[PDB]
Formats: sequence, C-alpha cells, structure tokens
Amino acid sequence: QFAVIGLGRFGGSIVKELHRMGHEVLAVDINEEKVNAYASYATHAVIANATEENELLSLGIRNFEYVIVAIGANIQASTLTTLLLKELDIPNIWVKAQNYYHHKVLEKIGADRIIHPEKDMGVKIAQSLSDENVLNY
Amino acid sequence: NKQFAVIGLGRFGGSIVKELHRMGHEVLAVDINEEKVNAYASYATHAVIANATEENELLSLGIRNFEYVIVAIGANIQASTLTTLLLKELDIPNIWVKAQNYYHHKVLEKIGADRIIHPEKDMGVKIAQSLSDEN
Amino acid sequence: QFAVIGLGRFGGSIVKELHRMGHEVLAVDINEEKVNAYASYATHAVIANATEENELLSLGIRNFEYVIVAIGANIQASTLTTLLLKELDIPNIWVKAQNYYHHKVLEKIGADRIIHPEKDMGVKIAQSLSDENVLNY
Amino acid sequence: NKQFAVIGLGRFGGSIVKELHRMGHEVLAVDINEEKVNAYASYATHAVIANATEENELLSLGIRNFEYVIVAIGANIQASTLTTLLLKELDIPNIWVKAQNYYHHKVLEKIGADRIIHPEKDMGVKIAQSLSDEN
Amino acid sequence: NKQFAVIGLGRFGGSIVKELHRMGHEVLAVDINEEKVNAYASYATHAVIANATEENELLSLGIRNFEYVIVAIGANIQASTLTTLLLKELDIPNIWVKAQNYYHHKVLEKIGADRIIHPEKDMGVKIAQSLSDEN
Amino acid sequence: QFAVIGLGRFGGSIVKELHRMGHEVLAVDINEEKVNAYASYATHAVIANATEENELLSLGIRNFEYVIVAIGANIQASTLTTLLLKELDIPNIWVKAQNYYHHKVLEKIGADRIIHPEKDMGVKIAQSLSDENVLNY
Amino acid sequence: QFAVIGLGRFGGSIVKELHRMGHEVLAVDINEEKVNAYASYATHAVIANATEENELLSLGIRNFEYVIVAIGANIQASTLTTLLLKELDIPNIWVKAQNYYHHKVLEKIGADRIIHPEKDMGVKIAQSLSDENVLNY
Amino acid sequence: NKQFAVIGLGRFGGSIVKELHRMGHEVLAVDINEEKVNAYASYATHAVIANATEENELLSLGIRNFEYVIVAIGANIQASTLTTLLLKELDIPNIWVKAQNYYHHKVLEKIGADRIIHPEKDMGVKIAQSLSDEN
Ligand SMILES: Nc1ncnc2c1ncn2[C@@H]1O[C@H](COP(=O)(O)OP(=O)(O)OP(=O)(O)O)[C@@H](O)[C@H]1O
Ligand SMILES: Nc1ncnc2c1ncn2[C@@H]1O[C@H](COP(=O)(O)OP(=O)(O)OP(=O)(O)O)[C@@H](O)[C@H]1O
Ligand SMILES: Nc1ncnc2c1ncn2[C@@H]1O[C@H](COP(=O)(O)OP(=O)(O)OP(=O)(O)O)[C@@H](O)[C@H]1O
Ligand SMILES: Nc1ncnc2c1ncn2[C@@H]1O[C@H](COP(=O)(O)OP(=O)(O)OP(=O)(O)O)[C@@H](O)[C@H]1O
Ligand SMILES: Nc1ncnc2c1ncn2[C@@H]1O[C@H](COP(=O)(O)OP(=O)(O)OP(=O)(O)O)[C@@H](O)[C@H]1O
Ligand SMILES: Nc1ncnc2c1ncn2[C@@H]1O[C@H](COP(=O)(O)OP(=O)(O)OP(=O)(O)O)[C@@H](O)[C@H]1O
Ligand SMILES: Nc1ncnc2c1ncn2[C@@H]1O[C@H](COP(=O)(O)OP(=O)(O)OP(=O)(O)O)[C@@H](O)[C@H]1O
Ligand SMILES: Nc1ncnc2c1ncn2[C@@H]1O[C@H](COP(=O)(O)OP(=O)(O)OP(=O)(O)O)[C@@H](O)[C@H]1O
Repeated sequence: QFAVIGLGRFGGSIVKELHRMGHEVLAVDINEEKVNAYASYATHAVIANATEENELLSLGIRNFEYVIVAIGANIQASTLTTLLLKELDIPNIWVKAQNYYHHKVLEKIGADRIIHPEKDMGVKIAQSLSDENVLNY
Repeated sequence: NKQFAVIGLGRFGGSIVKELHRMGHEVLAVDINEEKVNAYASYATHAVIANATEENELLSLGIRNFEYVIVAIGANIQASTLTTLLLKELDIPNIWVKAQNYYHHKVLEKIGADRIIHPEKDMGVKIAQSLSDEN
Repeated sequence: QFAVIGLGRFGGSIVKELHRMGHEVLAVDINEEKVNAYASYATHAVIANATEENELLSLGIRNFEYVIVAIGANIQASTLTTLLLKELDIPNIWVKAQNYYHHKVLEKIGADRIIHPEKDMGVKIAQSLSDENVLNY
Repeated sequence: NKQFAVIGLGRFGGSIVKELHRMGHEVLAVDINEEKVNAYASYATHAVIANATEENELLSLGIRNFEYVIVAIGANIQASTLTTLLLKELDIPNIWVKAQNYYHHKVLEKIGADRIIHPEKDMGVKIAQSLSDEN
Repeated sequence: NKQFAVIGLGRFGGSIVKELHRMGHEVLAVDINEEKVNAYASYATHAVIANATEENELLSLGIRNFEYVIVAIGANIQASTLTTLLLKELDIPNIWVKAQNYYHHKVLEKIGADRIIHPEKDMGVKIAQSLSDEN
Repeated sequence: QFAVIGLGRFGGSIVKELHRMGHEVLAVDINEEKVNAYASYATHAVIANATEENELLSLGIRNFEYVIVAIGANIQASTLTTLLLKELDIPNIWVKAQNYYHHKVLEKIGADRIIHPEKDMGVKIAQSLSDENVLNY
Repeated sequence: QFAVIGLGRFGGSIVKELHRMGHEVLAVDINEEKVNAYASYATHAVIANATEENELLSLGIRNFEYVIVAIGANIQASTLTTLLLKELDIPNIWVKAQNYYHHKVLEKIGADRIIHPEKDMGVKIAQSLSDENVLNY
Repeated sequence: NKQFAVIGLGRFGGSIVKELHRMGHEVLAVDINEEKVNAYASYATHAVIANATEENELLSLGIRNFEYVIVAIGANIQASTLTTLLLKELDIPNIWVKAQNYYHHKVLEKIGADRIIHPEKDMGVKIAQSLSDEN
C-alpha cells in the first residue's frame, strides 16, 4: 500500500504516523541500525540499497501505489532511486529534495511531489498562524 | 495590525514570511544579517535588521506589540534560546520556536515556549497524513 | 550537602577541596573515566547524564542544598541541567558559564551564581595584588 | 606609582586590569594586538602595544620599574615563557604567570616564576571554599 | 555550421575544444567561470559565459541549433545532470556527457544521454588497444 | 609480453581489455585488494612495491617489451618506478601523468609515451565527433 | 659517556655515528618503536619520558658528560627536559631548536649548544662549497 | 666569478647564501617568491626572482655559467626534481640538491644529482662527530 525508502527524521517520522493511523507500511534503508529502529512500526522493515535495480525487485516495490523517497544528504541515490522507481511504473512517487538543483532534476525526472521539509513546514506554519486569526480560534 | 513577527529568515523562517504575505497578512521579518533582510523586504510589511538577543534592539521593534513571534533561528541554539527567553520576558502572548535538536526541544519546553517545531519530523507526520488522505 | 555535576578541571578541583576540608560531596559525570578519577575524593562518585530527568532522580539530587553545574564545552547540557535542577526546586544552583551568551541564559534561567573561571580568577588576582600593597604585606 | 604591569589582555589578563582600575590602582596593560589594547585603554593608566618577547620593547616600557608584572599570555606558551624568562632577566621582583597546562606549570616552576595561576583549577578550589563558608 | 557545442571547459572538455579547432571545426565553448572562457576564446568559434543549468541562458546560446552538445561538467554532478536533463528537453539530437562516477553513469543511462564517457576507464581500454596494435 | 603497474580505473581497465583481446598480462600493485580484484583478468596478478628495485626483479620485469606505469595520485612512485624501469632497459615504458609538472619530468626522465587520461580522452572525443561528420556516418 | 634523548632523523642519526665510531651511547625515547629501532646501535636503548624528573633518575642521566636533547615537534618536552637536565647539573647539554622562539628560551634556559639542523647544515654546506674552491680541490 | 648559484631561499638554502657571503664569496640567489628574494638581496651578489622549473627563465640567469648550483627547494619535490633535471640538461658541472624524503633521495641518485643533502640526518652525523672530537 505505502512504501517508504530512507528512514531519517523525515522518512521514519512518516512511517510511524502511517502506523499510528493503522496503515501497513514497508520501510527500507541500507543501514541496518535504521531498519531495526522502526521494525516495530512498519508492516515490514527491510534492509536494502534502493539504487540497486535488483534489490528493489526483491521488495516487489512495483506492487506499491505510493513510494516515498526520503533519502537525505545523498542527492545521488535520491535521484537514482526516483529514476529506477519511475521505470517500475510506480504510480505515485514522492521525493524529499535536498536543495534547489535537486528539486529541478526531480521535477523533470518525473517525481509526482517534491518535499522541502524546511520550506514546506514554513508554509504550513504561516497557514496555521493565519487560521488562528482568520477563522479566529 | 501587529499580529505576526518572524525572527530569523532562513529556509524555514523566511518561507513562512512569504506565505504570510501571499495570504495578505502583514509581517515583521527580522534578521541580524542584512543580506537576508533585503531578500525579503518585498514580502514583509517591515524588514528590520537587528540582533534578537539584544534586549534593547528588541524594544526598538516594539516586539512586545505582537501577538505572535516566531523564532526561526537555526544553527545557533545559543541565540535561539536567549531570544525565546527574552521574548518570554516581554510577556509575548504566543512564541513559537524551531528546535534544532532534542536538547533544544527540551529546554524550550521548560523555557516556556508555546509551540516547538521540528521541520524535519513534523513535516514527516504531515506527509503520513497526506498519503493517508489520498487513499 | 554538596553535589557537583561535571568533573573537569574546574568541577573536579572543587570536589577535592570540598574533601580536603572534610566535607561530603556527591560528584557525578556521564564519562566513567572521570568518575573513577575522583571516587577517592567524593563521598559518592556516580555515573549519569545530568540532562536525564530520571537519572537526576536516581541520585536524589533534590536532597542537596547546593548543586554545582561544572559542565564545560557543552552549552547544551549545562543549560538543560540547570533547567532541570531549577525544577527540582534545588535551593542554590551555581553554574560555570562557557561564554557571554551562556551567562545571559543562565541569569534569566534562574541560576543563583554564574562562574567565569577565567575572568573571575582575574578579579581575584587583581584583588590579591591589591591586598599585597594596600594592607601592605 | 609603577606597581602593577599586566602583559596579555585576554579574558583573564584583561579582567584583572579592570578590577585593578575599579579599585583605584594604576595599571600598565600591554598586548601586541592593537585591537586588544584599544579595548582597555579606558581602564589602564597606560595601554601600550608591544611584543613582550622583544627584549627591547620591554625596555621601551620601563617594565623594570614595576614591582609586579603579570604574564597573562594564553594559547602561546612560546611567548608566555620567553617573556617570563626575559622578565626574570630584568630582576623584576614579582612575576606571576598564567599556566596553559601541566608542562607550562612545570617549566615556570623551574624558570623562576613567583606564582603560577591555573584559572580553571584555582577557581575550582576557590568555589569549594565558598560553598564551605556558605554552610 | 552549428554542429558542435561543448559545455564545461575543464581538462577534458576544453581539451576537446582545441582539437575540434585544430581540425578546422567551429565550436561553441561555454562555462559559467569567465576565466575559463577567456582561456579558450582563441580556440572556439565562440566562447560564451553562462550557467548551463539556467533554462533561459541555454536559449540565449541557441543551443537547440546544435547537432552535438558535450556536457563536460566535472565535480558537480548536480549541474551536469540538470544540464543534460535540460538538453534532453530541447530535443538536442546527440548529447554526450562525462560521468563523474558509477551513479552518475547510471542516471545518465536513464536520463537519456546518448553517450557516457569515463575518461579514466575509457582511455584505459584505449591504451590496451594500442599496446595490442603495437605488437 | 605486457606488464601493467598500478591497478586503478585507468591501469586496471587496460588489463581487462588486454585480457578480453586474448593477451597475457602481468598486473601488479602493492595493495593486495586491488591485486585480487584482477587476478581473473591477468595472466599473473602479483603484489609488490614497484619502487623497490628488488621486487621489480622478483617479477622479471626486465623480460617485458612493454610496461605501463599507471600509478595515480602518487607522483612519487610513478616517477621512481619509471626511473627504475628505465634502468632495467625496458624497451617501451608508458606512464600516466598526474599533472603538468609530472609530464615534464617524465619527458626528460625518458618515458616513451605519457598519458593524460583526461585530456587525451578529449582529443579522442573531438576526433570521434569529427569522424561522425567528415566521414559522415 | 654520551646520552641522546629523542630518536628522530636528527637524534637517531647521531646515535648511529656515535656507534660506528666505536662509542658507547645511551639512546632514549618514550615511543618504544623508536627505541627498538636503535637497540642495535646504542650501548643501551631505554624507553622513558625525559620530562619525568624520576625516569631521568632511572637512567642515571646525571652520570653523563654529554646529553643531547633531540626532541623535535614538541617545544614542550624539549624545553622541560633541558630544564630538568640543567638541574641534574649535566655538564654539557646540546639541544635541537624547533624555531626561533625556541632558540631564545634555550639560550636563556642555559643550553650549551643549540642546533638548527636546517640552517646549521646550510652553513656547513656553504663551508663545503667554499673549501672546494679556496683550498682548491 | 660565477661559481655558486643557490635556488630556493628557505631556512636551508638561504642560510647557505649568507654564509657564502660572510666568507666573501659572490652568490646568485633565486626564488619565485619575491618576498624571499628581497630578504636576501643584501647577502647575494644577485637576488633574482624566477621559476627554476621554467627552462627559459633558467637561461635568463645564465645559470649554465655556474660551476655549482644548489637546489634548496623544500616542500615541493615536484619543482625540486624538475629543476635538478633541467640543470642536468644544461650540463651544469656540480648540482647539489636537498632531498625532502627517501623517495626524493632515490630519484636524485638516478636523476644524476652529484650530492644529496638530508639536513636532518646529515647534521645528526655531524653532531655525532663533534661530541666525538670534544672527548
Ligand atoms: N542507497 C540507499 N538505499 C536505501 N537507503 C539509503 C540509501 N542511501 C542512504 N539511505 C538512507 O537514507 C538516509 C539518508 O538521508 P539522511 O542522511 O539526510 O538522514 P539523516 O541526515 O540521518 O536525518 P534527516 O533525513 O532528517 O536529515 C539514511 O537513513 C540512510 O541510511
Ligand atoms: N541573534 C540573531 N538575531 C536575529 N537573527 C539571527 C540571529 N542569529 C542568526 N540569525 C539569523 O537567523 C538565521 C539562523 O538560522 P540558520 O543559521 O539555520 O539560517 P541558515 O543556516 O543560513 O539557512 P537554514 O535556516 O536553511 O539552515 C540566519 O538567517 C541568521 O542570519
Ligand atoms: N550530560 C552530562 N551529564 C553529566 N556530565 C556531563 C554531561 N556532559 C558532559 N559532562 C561532563 O562535564 C565535563 C565537560 O566539560 P569540559 O569538557 O569543559 O571539561 P574539560 O574540558 O575536560 O576540562 P575544563 O572543564 O577545565 O575545560 C566532562 O567531564 C564531561 O564528562
Ligand atoms: N608576544 C606577545 N606579547 C604581548 N602580548 C601577546 C603576545 N602574544 C600574545 N599576546 C596577547 O596576549 C593574549 C594571549 O592569550 P590568549 O591567546 O589565550 O588570548 P585569547 O585566546 O584571544 O582569549 P583568552 O585569553 O580568553 O583564551 C592575546 O590577547 C594576545 O593578543
Ligand atoms: N552550471 C554550469 N554551467 C556551465 N559550466 C559549468 C557549470 N558548473 C561548472 N561549470 C564549469 O565546468 C567545469 C566543471 O568540471 P570540473 O569542476 O571537473 O573542472 P575542474 O575541476 O576545475 O578541472 P577538471 O575538469 O580537470 O576536474 C569547470 O570548468 C566549471 O567552471
Ligand atoms: N609503490 C607502488 N607500487 C605498485 N603499485 C602502487 C604503488 N603505489 C601505489 N600503487 C597503486 O597504484 C594506484 C594509485 O593510483 P590511484 O590512487 O590514482 O588509483 P585510483 O585513484 O584509486 O583510481 P585512478 O587511477 O583512476 O585515479 C593504486 O591502485 C595503488 O594501489
Ligand atoms: N617526553 C619525551 N621524552 C622522550 N622522548 C620524547 C618525548 N617526547 C617526544 N619524544 C621523542 O622525540 C621525537 C619527537 O621529535 P620529532 O617528532 O620532530 O621526530 P620526527 O619528527 O619523527 O623526525 P625529526 O626529528 O627529524 O623531525 C620522537 O622520536 C619522540 O618519540
Ligand atoms: N619552482 C621554483 N623555483 C624557484 N624557487 C622555488 C620554486 N618553488 C619553490 N621555490 C622557493 O624555494 C623554497 C621551497 O622550499 P620550502 O617550501 O621548504 O621553503 P619553506 O617551506 O617556506 O621554508 P623551509 O625551507 O625552512 O621548509 C621556498 O622559499 C620557495 O619560495
């Protein structure tokens, strides 16, 4: 149903919520320590290298409607993965962007949603502030 | 008038000044670095240059007249907390602060911050919510 | 009676004198090597993370009239600890300040005495020099 | 007159120049770095710029006419000891020096320093003493 | 006319601009760094200064009118790929790109690059071939 | 027949092709991990320090018509080796040059061919581009 | 007869020559690997910390007419040692100077000869050049 | 006249230019860095600024007219050896070079240097000799 690649503060944090709301989630990450840390939250916590076109097939990643690339300080895999996923014809692929340049490649690459955790949170914050006063509550 | 004041114009803080603007709201944006100030002068009702930690400059901005102040200082937990701690002094109704890490979050909870934001984590839970709603 | 958190040149050095003058002292420090180094001087040398609200309770730290935060190059714990201690309603809390900014947070935080080992020693030195000539000895 | 001379205006050395001043005492403060010199010109009876290690500049300041000289050089054990060693030459009655570490302390004891100060440790024993007196 | 365009004038890219010149061919050489541009102005039919990643500057050079574009960006896989990805947009017939490492090579294969060059390896196989022919 | 010293992207890559074309090759390199990595491609993959005048003799390096110094970020051994080889009266010695200065010493030293993987590839690239249009294919 | 403290290129190199000319030498150095490396050249190769006033006594260092402080990139021990030795009333103490400042402390400290391996070698070189032509040989 | 030429004015090389001077000998001192050149202009019969590796500048100094050239280049084995290798070309009678390490020494032996100097070691054997003579 929902696959999340890269378990950092952003990616992991989304695996939990997905769990808390009673949803099955496949969480993956080359680093095994990161995998064990969420084994209790994901319907399945696998260890793999998302960039490896084969391991991706090991996870039947092509059977998920949504995959979330949460790779962080690695514009390399973040981009390679998104590309690979784009081949498996994965319906919706959402990716975290590390910087501006990244956002651009991601757009053209074919990502369905780009997330800028920092900025995006900003908009949501201004939005929250706005509600507090407009709706008045 | 004088409802939102944003201190620290980084990717997070600045990004909220624009949105505040785009939604037709007046915003006071501040930041010691003048280059950062000029960069948002077009978005804020007022873009001032100042050192938030300086108890006097803070008074120069009538910061006590704002219902909401947002401390978006980043890689300088030092100022971030002093500011917040100063803001607390002026009895500023609502003060929201970005937390740099776990400790920072812990202090802010005891310092007296009204809302702590973890852009990274908090947005994560945000996306979980969206995938959930999409299906 | 007297609790000292952080056994560096400053903090430790005070544990000894407290000892030498026949006083019971509780010396604590996450780093165990630092703890063993003063085990012979303190009435009790515990290993703990002062920032951990629970471990602090493990030491009955709330039963001391004086606690000394001697944390050094860690404006983080130095500040968190002082805060935690300020909650346990610890009567007198003396803290070493790392820099100016630190001194300010400490003041507002609620510390009862801030120590600037470098500067403070200066005043004591000028004072000593002064005595040598004024009292004339 | 000409009783205290302080070489090296860092947090330690400078801090003692002010106190000397506050207590109404004349002080000669010196330091190669001119920015440090201007910073205390208001506190010292005389704020000179010089290289303490230079056996001649030392003579430019009549440093031999002071009963007390305080070497507050910090992260430069090199100068700190040469200075002290030069001061010893001029037969300066009392020379107190800040020690950077254990070795420095050891040399100073053999160099001929009259008093070695370990701001960190020495203040520690100072605080032990105060807690003791408070109870 | 308008047959070869080389983006990025480093040891690899520049070295190909000269040869193109030496063999009596017109070449458009480009590079954000102006010092690099002046260095080959003597070799290229046109040495422009620009940011290849900027979708507009690319249009300033009529880059879409070239049969061959060579991305010789080096230690900046970031631009190297964005450029290539932009070039792909303009439907540039043949785009050859230098690969910085294994990943870069992999993306370029999926990005749509027509030829990936690994100066180090590729030249190795080149020398193997020469020893072979010498004997 | 063909000896290759230094198995980096350049040097190794040439050992393979030499293999693929059915040629016997002696590949050497101090680092054993690099040696094992090509043991399957070379008629012989030895571990040695090319700069050691003795080890060089251990490999009968004087019995090869061609030796290729592919040492990379080590202008030291690259140069020492070429010198040593130049003593063994090795017929043809081809060396990879790290920078310009290196190229100059190599020329004067007595190297028979200097390779600038980066630049040389450039010329071959311009050449290829040229063929595509002149020969028209 | 001759004691040498610090076995670096300079210090060690002098232990050998002392040996080669049939002289007994005591070579010392905290680092044991350096000590083993000259055990075959010195009448005695001890491991110790020259700055330790006690270990120095362990070597009866006060029984030598000449001690050579060859400590290098350690203006600390080089100076402390020379001081300690100066207390044991060691007749002649020769020290390698690391920089100018060092040379000055050494002079005042009381060293009998300061050596600037770099510069001193220079004078000897100019001297050699001079002989080649003046004496004409 | 034209008997000694010293290339590279560092602690070693420069130190030999002075001594050559003090003993009343003419010396040509050279070094790319002009500040180093001015520093010894008072000691050398001629203090030129040049790049020893440049086969032409070397000719600008008539370096081929000197019986002895001393390469005192230090932390740049690159130039040190190229120079020496160039000097060899001009058939310079005697060329003495400072060796930076073991390798450098090995190449110089094969390059054709007439004398290799290891300031550190060589002086060590020098001191051994003096202690020996003192007793
Ligand atoms: N090729 C890969 N395949 C799968 N997972 C990967 C791959 N490369 C890196 N990761 C994982 O993705 C994450 C890297 O992103 P990053 O380093 O930014 O996380 P972080 O810095 O620790 O926390 P944050 O994402 O909030 O900055 C790590 O959890 C890492 O283990
Ligand atoms: N004492 C202060 N008073 C007011 N503004 C400050 C103060 N200190 C820093 N700032 C400003 O607030 C921001 C600090 O947060 P931060 O350092 O993380 O920004 P950044 O690192 O440049 O970019 P980012 O926020 O995305 O990490 C900077 O824009 C800085 O100019
Ligand atoms: N969270 C913590 N809880 C308890 N003790 C801590 C904690 N964090 C650090 N310490 C201790 O406090 C000390 C850190 O301060 P610091 O590093 O400045 O000491 P130092 O640098 O070695 O000597 P000095 O204090 O004189 O500069 C260490 O002894 C460390 O083990
Ligand atoms: N040779 C010298 N003669 C006179 N003054 C000197 C000399 N060398 C350094 N100083 C001065 O004395 C001080 C050296 O001590 P130090 O380097 O520790 O000061 P600091 O590091 O800038 O601040 P702090 O003393 O708190 O560490 C500096 O203020 C420096 O300008
Ligand atoms: N966005 C860009 N648009 C156009 N040219 C660029 C861009 N980014 C970098 N360049 C240029 O292309 C080259 C980048 O490749 P690279 O960084 O490897 O050159 P280099 O490191 O200076 O030397 P070398 O190519 O031999 O490693 C540089 O010459 C740089 O000036
Ligand atoms: N003295 C030596 N004798 C034999 N082989 C050596 C010697 N010194 C280094 N090598 C080998 O030569 C190579 C060093 O060149 P280099 O470091 O540039 O290779 P690389 O950087 O890993 O890849 P590339 O050559 O494409 O840059 C290594 O494979 C190393 O093990
Ligand atoms: N306290 C000490 N007591 C005795 N020997 C010491 C002491 N401290 C350092 N040494 C020795 O003295 C030497 C340090 O000088 P140094 O580091 O300059 O030698 P090096 O750099 O390896 O070679 P070179 O002296 O030619 O520069 C080492 O051999 C070290 O083991
Ligand atoms: N190609 C060159 N031609 C002529 N002179 C050069 C060349 N390269 C460097 N030099 C000079 O020769 C010297 C190089 O030796 P080195 O770098 O060791 O001097 P240093 O490091 O500044 O001081 P020291 O010699 O004591 O280590 C420098 O003074 C430098 O200016």
